[PDB]
Amino acid sequence: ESADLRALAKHLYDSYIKSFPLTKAKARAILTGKTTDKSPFVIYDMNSLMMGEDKIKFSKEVAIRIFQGCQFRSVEAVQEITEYAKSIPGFVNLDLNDQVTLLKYGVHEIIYTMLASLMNKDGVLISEGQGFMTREFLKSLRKPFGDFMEPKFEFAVKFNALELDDSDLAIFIAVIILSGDRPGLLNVKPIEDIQDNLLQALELQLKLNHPESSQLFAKLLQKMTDLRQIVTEHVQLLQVIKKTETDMSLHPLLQEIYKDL
Ligand SMILES: CC1(COc2ccc(CC3=[SH]C(=O)NC3=O)cc2)CCCCC1
Repeated sequence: ESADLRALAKHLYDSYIKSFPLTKAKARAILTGKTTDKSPFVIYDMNSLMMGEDKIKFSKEVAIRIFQGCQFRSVEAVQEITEYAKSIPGFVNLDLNDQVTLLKYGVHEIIYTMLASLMNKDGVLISEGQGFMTREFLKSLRKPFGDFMEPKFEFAVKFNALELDDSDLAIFIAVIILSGDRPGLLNVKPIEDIQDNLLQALELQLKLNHPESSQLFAKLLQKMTDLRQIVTEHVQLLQVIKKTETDMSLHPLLQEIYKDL
């Protein structure tokens, strides 16, 4: 019955809002500076970056500070995602070692999915939207850290072209966690039973919310290829900073879900 799917769709969107402080709705409202009830401070070089603290709650180089921000932002999102994931029906019932494995492997694909909500083609919101750092300022950093964000902007523009809203994303990111082809899953079939369910919810949720978009379902499922390549590119980048920056700490949670290859 499609009516139970809808009850599932509503439950997830509700836990989504409850787990993530900055929705896509709030982000698009900040970004279209026609809604100027709260406008972002814009960082665009190092001058802007320095004044961004006379204004915003924010000798140790800048590209690394930039990056250990992106680091501890990633910690932030992982804890919001694991909280969101507990709320997915059946997920907390699963073998504990497999809870950990869906999370290990689904979380980064989910940071970059949601990173798109914060993104347009010129930059990305910062500190839960108070600030907005340009895409070029990012591109300009010290020669290694000078391109880590660049494949996110690449995916985000093409992903944001589908124009999903949060009530669509909440079901999509659930599908991502509940994959079943993650490495090392002891019992995968109950995982596939839940995802069959999430897929059905997602399919009819897109069908009802975007009824002029033939096969948005097929086209949204394809973008899962782009997340996998973002994650690999990122882990490769990550290793170069390790060696060419032996003074560069990394958070052990991030360090923990990063078991490479
Ligand atoms: C991480 C962003 C936005 O979110 C940020 C928040 C804060 C800082 C700066 C910080 S956070 C800290 O603990 N110390 C700092 O110097 C940087 C970024 C999203 C991903 C793309 C790059 C930017």
